[PDB]
Amino acid sequence: NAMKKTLILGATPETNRYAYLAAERLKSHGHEFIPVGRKKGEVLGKTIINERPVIEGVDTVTLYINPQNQLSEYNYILSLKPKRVIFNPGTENEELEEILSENGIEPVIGCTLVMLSAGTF
Repeated sequence: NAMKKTLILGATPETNRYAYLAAERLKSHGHEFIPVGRKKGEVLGKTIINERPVIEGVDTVTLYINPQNQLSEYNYILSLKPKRVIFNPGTENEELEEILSENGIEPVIGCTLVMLSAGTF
């Protein structure tokens, strides 16, 4: 499948964390990744964006923040108007899924890593 501009929400420099693993797989697959979150640092050469700039052309938001922490991000996710939002394990949030799909954004429950391997990313 095609290259997709992918924003990682919950990006972290900690190499054992799934948001880091995702950046590595996205990158090695050739997707442009954009690291956004509250943690300070750099992920594979990119400063993690600690503000919330409205970046144009995001295809996929891939979520690595827990449902409690998502509350403060709903309107930001909406303002990005992505084609798809991925709920990785432990981020599932039925309210946010409905709000997305209501607004014509496809919620997808799966693991970004599995999806890249399976060919369904």
